Amino acid sequence: DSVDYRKKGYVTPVKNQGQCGSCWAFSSVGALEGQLKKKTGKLLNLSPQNLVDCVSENDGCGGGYMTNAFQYVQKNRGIDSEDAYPYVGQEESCMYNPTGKAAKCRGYREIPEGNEKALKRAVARVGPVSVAIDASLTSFQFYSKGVYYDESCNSDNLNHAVLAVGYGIQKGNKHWIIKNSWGENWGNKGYILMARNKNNACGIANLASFPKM
Ligand SMILES: CC[C@H](NC(=O)c1ccc(OCc2ccccn2)c(C(F)(F)F)c1Cl)C(=O)C(N)=O
Repeated sequence: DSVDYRKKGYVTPVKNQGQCGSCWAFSSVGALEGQLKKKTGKLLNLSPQNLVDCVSENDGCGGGYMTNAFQYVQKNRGIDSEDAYPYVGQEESCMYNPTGKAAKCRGYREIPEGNEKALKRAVARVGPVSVAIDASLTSFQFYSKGVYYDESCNSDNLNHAVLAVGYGIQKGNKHWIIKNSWGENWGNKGYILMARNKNNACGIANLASFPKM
């Protein structure tokens, strides 16, 4: 009925992505970080710069997809830690060094499109899932408290990557616990509670995936 992975050690502190369109990269390492806690008990910050700089299927600071980062981490035979490959908030030449590898992955799985009960099962059974939402409405961006629900939110306008780190219910309203990449000043300490079982509100279950480890 309720899980919150922040209290379980599956979630690293809230990051600020800056003036680079790298939410996909942050969502991607968050999912990876969760599977490393589950698989090995330890986790550390993995490297979003590594992904922006080296995932050429993507547009670097100009945008990208999580599954693509997951494919890269597999074909590359790893991703560096943050400590090895720090975040500069802009693209440069790929400078992946194998000596700083901190995660590998065996592929990924995608949540069946639109299926919120499948996303709850994934979140319960796997852990933090990378998700895509419509994050363009002004009401999203100025969120501070409660459970977000805006019927103008468009499931056919997926534009931003976040990371589902739990689910539950606040004063009667069913929600997802969502982790953003806009600083611990955004939202409620960097997090947003989004509407759950309110018809795939904002597209939350439309392009969701996790890495295999
Ligand atoms: C550039 C800003 C950036 N968004 C993306 O990198 C991005 C762009 C398009 C997009 O999806 C476009 C799409 C999805 C499905 C069908 C057709 N088109 C997706 C996502 F969420 F769906 F995975 C993301 Cl992350 C992000 O929000 C930020 N850094 O702040």
